[PDB]
Amino acid sequence: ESLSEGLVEHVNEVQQQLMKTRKKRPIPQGWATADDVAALQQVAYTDLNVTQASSLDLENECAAVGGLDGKLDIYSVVANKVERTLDIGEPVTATEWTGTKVVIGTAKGWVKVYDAGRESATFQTHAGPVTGLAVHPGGRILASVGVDKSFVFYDLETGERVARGYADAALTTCAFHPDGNLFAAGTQTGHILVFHTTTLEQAESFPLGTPIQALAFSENGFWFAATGKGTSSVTIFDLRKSGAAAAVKELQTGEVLSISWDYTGQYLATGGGTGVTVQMYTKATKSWSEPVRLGMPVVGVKWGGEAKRLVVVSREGVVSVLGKKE
Repeated sequence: ESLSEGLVEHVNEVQQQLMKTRKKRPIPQGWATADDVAALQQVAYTDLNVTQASSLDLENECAAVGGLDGKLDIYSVVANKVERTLDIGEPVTATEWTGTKVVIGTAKGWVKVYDAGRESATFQTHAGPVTGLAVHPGGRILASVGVDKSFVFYDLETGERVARGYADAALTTCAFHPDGNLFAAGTQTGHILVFHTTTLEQAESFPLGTPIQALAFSENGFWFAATGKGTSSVTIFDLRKSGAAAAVKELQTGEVLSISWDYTGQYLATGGGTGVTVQMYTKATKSWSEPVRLGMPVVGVKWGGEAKRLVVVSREGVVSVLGKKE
């Protein structure tokens, strides 16, 4: 399916505005310093209601955690409280915030949006599991990908599916470019496919070689990070290059199930079965380092405000906040 002229214009206007915004101030005032990040340690933790946690998203210090047990928990970082449990009744395979609402994907091919505990929109759009979700930075378009090799776009303003594209392989994860006019989907066969958002046409493919487990763009607009199942590293790809030559950096991370690249593009957080890391890119010296390495096994990580907190969750449903102690 194809995008309406009005949605195309929206994507192109959002692209223009987000390009301007990040270039005016790449580093917001008050952001976490390198020493702040290096000093990160656990300052709080609590047991969620969910177990078999699969996915985490964070917005304004509010965490949403979906589980393969068919539950979705909402957790307040600042109140240190589980605020709500939603009984989905299907294993939750992906979780994302859309403004004040939470979107989930399920093992049964459903994408569902919730407004404070109530369904507000549902779509049965995939055959078998939804494997990933991505929220377009304009706040209107939602994307889902599935093992059924398709990716679907939705218009949250109208509550309708608006487009569907197909890949040559089962899809495992996805992400929008920070400016929104590119959409990336990882494949089970080990490639990252990049599509133009308005046309859903594939523009290029990047090789990794293992099923894509996590994917994140940098706010610098030309890098993205990807990691493959069974590997212990993260690869940085340069969108301005092609093929195997586009892999410009390999970072030794251990197993990475989840990546969070902060707004400034300086701090690439990872989490997996052997712990949490932060890989830091220092632009002034064009060099990478690892200020953070902790042992706690996790399945999701997300930067909090100003990258001064990192929120992480284990498969058993323990949410932990890493931050400045005292």
